Amino acid sequence: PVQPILSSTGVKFQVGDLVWSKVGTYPWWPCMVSSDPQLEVHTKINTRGAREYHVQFFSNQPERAWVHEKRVREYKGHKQYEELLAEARPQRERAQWDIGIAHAEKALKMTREERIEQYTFIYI
Repeated sequence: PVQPILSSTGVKFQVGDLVWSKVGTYPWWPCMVSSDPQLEVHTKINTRGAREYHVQFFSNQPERAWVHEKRVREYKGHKQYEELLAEARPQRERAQWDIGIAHAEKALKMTREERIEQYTFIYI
């Protein structure tokens, strides 16, 4: 542990699109592109000029994050995970990933419009 402070583009995805997202130390997670409830945007540009996407996790958890374009890939099927692991977990986390994959595979059978109506997060 060393304190770092001691030293001191086209839109590819729309709301409802199925994606793979890499957030923190989580593995590639099945997600849906959605609009941020506060910002009312699904995509934005960094102070460095890079594109970012707001994604909601397929899980039993209401997980959401603003992910960099390099960590957002198209979801074509659950077997695509092996390709993502080739490019490069707790029991409770593996169970929520399996629940995620189960619903993402169901969402692939639906249209983008249908995915929004069934899986968009409830905000209060």
